[PDB]
Amino acid sequence: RSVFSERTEESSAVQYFQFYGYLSQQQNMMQDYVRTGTYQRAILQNHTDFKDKIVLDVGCGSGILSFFAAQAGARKIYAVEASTMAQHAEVLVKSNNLTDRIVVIPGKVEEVSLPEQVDIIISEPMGYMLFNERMLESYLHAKKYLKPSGNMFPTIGDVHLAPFTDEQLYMEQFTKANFWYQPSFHGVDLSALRGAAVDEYFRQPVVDTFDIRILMAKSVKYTVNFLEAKEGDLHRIEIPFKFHMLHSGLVHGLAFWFDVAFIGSIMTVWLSTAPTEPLTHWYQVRCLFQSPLFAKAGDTLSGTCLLIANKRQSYDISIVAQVDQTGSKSSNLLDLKNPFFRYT
Amino acid sequence: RSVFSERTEESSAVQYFQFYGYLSQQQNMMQDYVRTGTYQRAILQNHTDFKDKIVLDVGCGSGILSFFAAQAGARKIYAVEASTMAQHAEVLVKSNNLTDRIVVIPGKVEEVSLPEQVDIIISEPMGYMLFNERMLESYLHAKKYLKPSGNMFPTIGDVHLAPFTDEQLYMEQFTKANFWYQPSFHGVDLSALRGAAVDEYFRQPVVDTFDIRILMAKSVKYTVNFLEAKEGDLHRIEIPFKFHMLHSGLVHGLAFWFDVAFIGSIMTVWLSTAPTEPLTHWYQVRCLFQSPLFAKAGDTLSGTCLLIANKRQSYDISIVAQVDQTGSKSSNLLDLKNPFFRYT
Ligand SMILES: Nc1ncnc2c1ncn2[C@@H]1O[C@H](C[C@@H](N)CC[C@H](N)C(=O)O)[C@@H](O)[C@H]1O
Ligand SMILES: Nc1ncnc2c1ncn2[C@@H]1O[C@H](C[C@@H](N)CC[C@H](N)C(=O)O)[C@@H](O)[C@H]1O
Repeated sequence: RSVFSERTEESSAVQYFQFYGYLSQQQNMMQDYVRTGTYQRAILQNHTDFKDKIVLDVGCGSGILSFFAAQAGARKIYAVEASTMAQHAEVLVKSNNLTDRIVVIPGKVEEVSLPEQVDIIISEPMGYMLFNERMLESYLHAKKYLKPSGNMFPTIGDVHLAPFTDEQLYMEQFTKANFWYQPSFHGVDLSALRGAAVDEYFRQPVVDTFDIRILMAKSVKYTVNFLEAKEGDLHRIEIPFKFHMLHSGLVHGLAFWFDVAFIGSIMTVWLSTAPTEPLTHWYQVRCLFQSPLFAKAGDTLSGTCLLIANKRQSYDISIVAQVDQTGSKSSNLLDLKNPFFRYT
Repeated sequence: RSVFSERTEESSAVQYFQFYGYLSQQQNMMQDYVRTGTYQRAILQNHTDFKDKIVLDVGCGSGILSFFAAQAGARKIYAVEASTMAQHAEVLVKSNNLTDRIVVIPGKVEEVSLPEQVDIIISEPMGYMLFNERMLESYLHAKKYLKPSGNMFPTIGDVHLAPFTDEQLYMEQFTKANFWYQPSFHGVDLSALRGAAVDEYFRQPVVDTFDIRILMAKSVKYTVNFLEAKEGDLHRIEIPFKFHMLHSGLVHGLAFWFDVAFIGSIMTVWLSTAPTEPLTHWYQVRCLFQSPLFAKAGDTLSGTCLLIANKRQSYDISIVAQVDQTGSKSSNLLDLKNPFFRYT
């Protein structure tokens, strides 16, 4: 028993760490230039937060962030990695002649032993919609190793949500589902499953990007301060919203993105996944409503987005929304574990 | 516990049956017109093999093949399905007014109880390169329920292999692996992992289609007779080959496809996934050599393809090949579980 094993189905964990054991998957993240370059910038431009310091890298993967901490002058970097990627990180530490400074520790951060407390924790634990993968909890957990007044890079995370209109995306779900609305598919009446098919498609958050013109109101922001938050704070995430509609139209759902800030002694550096910013491997995420809501400019769209952590390293998403002026309401349940990857 | 649980890692099984629980995935198979239409043809044109007979459908999914057995006049059809798709099949059986003839039985065919021995077993248990998923073993296992001189649909399966030349494919995989040849990726020397990266990328069989002109020799055929084979026969599959090269050039690997035959009392019907035939959702599969072999027209390319079943419902593929005239040899290990889907 650890904190990780207690919150995670073994079958989910096996698949998860298998995925990250692939060099190709580490490469995918590494080649996201906005991601990798911003981390390097955050670390190097805040060199005083690393110079002669003790560092923990939570989920080091290839080791890339630990190498940046080394470039910034860290004395010692504990690089923790639970997948078989830990073996490859070790190879790189030796080939880059950094054995005196980067120590790879294979295992889950919730299960390993560190020899000493650290000045600063670095990690890239963000998933889709920020919270997917539940690795933010591992990052917060790692604070048991943090010296008092130690730092976290990133320091804070902001989730943004905004209502969108996208009639073509909405309609696409019914078109797919209507495969089932055939009374004689090779002589078989499939129609009884059409509703189940619709339900299945609407349960998948949509991962892709979009034009900012689809957004119908200024975003609402939910902030997690990684210096102050406890792991338990991420088990149930309640995001109330009150959108003041800037455009009239049919609201088909809520769009999500996230930013993180590295609040260093020299400067604050932001990594944004917003649709106004260059694209990242996180794209953006949209959660559809099964019934859209009509709203006019100046109306208020109010409700709650409730994210409930599950044992498959993800979240059950519940979105309830109403147009206050008409009482028209929509209620939606989504499975963040299994998004629809729409981008092309 | 059961023959299934003994040969299968739980984490693999969970993911596998989750996949097939999706209506979208059942739809993907159902909409393969060559697949679904050829099954219907095989069954209906051999109506005497079904008329007033008892049938087992191994892995019924939506129920579609059981409906075809019903159309052909079967008295009773036991439709076994281990995913939650079984519940959707039940719905269709009721909505098609076939409750008197199709009996859905939720569970693994190696764990359920059938009330009764059967005249004929129908299944679509073919994966990529025929053997992926190890469902052919469940199909063979189901023969414990088959009456003496009962039939199997499909009855036999042929795997074809042929050498191919495709420099562009080769270079694409090598280009991706060569990400890890860089001496200064954001200042970090990745080159110590280049060999491991080549191994990983070359370990992935390539799923897509191709022009038949890339083939350098007539195919070699390996046949599995489903009437006679035992599940244990699929644990280690040894396919010797001796290709008489028709064209001179660089051999970049072996291409694989498969056919199955439904040997009925009225006629034999073939389902082919060959690159000479209309495309199916199985496409074709190519196993690259890390280093290509030069051969001249008239040379012999000889060796063995060895498929060793693993607990992740797939196979470790070993391909050893040599050009007899020069002694040039290539030895390759591939992981059929995790193919590169290139057609997308
Ligand atoms: N609980 C955990 N303990 C240790 N490592 C973990 C844990 N959870 C996730 N990881 C690893 O964290 C890494 C997360 C990656 N997104 C980041 C890799 C790398 N730090 C990079 O920035 O490129 C993966 O390699 C996971 O295997
Ligand atoms: N051991 C097993 N016991 C019961 N069902 C299985 C087993 N292995 C695989 N399956 C199911 O077999 C089905 C395989 C599909 N290729 C076929 C579905 C359907 N018969 C069709 O032809 O459309 C999936 O629905 C799996 O969930």
